Amino acid sequence: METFAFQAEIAQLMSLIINTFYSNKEIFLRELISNSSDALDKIRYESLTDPSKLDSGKELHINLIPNKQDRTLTIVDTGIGMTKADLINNLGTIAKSGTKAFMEALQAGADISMIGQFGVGFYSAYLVAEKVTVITKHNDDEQYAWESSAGGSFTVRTDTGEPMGRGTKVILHLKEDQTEYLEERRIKEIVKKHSQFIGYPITLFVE
Ligand SMILES: O=C1c2ccccc2C2=C(c3nc4ccncc4[nH]3)CCCN12
Repeated sequence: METFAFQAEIAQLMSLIINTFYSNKEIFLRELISNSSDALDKIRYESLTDPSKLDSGKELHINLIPNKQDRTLTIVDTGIGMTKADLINNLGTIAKSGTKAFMEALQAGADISMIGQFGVGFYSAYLVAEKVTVITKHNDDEQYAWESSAGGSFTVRTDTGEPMGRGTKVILHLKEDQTEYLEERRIKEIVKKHSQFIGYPITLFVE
């Protein structure tokens, strides 16, 4: 396990998301589903030039998996996945520029719900989660686990968990008062409101 320090801008955004009083927390799910949809569009588009890009799995889908025992909500997609370089370097660049633009927009009067317009919607996961684990597999790299409970650091390690084939899993270790996001009726409600036109099958798993 390697440990890395978040740069100042992203660290400030994470504290803002964790600390600001904002009741409309449900938007995290729309953001993660839009991210999944964008990752699936990416592998699908690449597959048009190279069909072998789907040798790692032909199915293009999004699964929403709640687990009341573990208090987790997992968003699984079979999209492009992320390499080690994406996790550590490339997305660090995006977190910095995206946070700076979002922070400026917020000062002007924009809402926390507009986060996805700044390419950092992934960080809305901290509205409901005390810890976020990202398990990912890109065709050109190994399976990795990125993890952060904020506090200024994140970790990256090669993942020894169940082999995924290709894609990303965002595991949300929910805050104690955010367990409504494990309830079937609640997830179904959010998906219908914000994600009804996503061009991939969204399967809401039950327990
Ligand atoms: O989906 C997104 C995403 C979307 C937008 C921005 C960053 C991320 C992002 C990650 C990330 N933020 C970082 C911050 C600093 N240095 C390395 C970093 N890597 C890793 C997990 C997935 N992720």
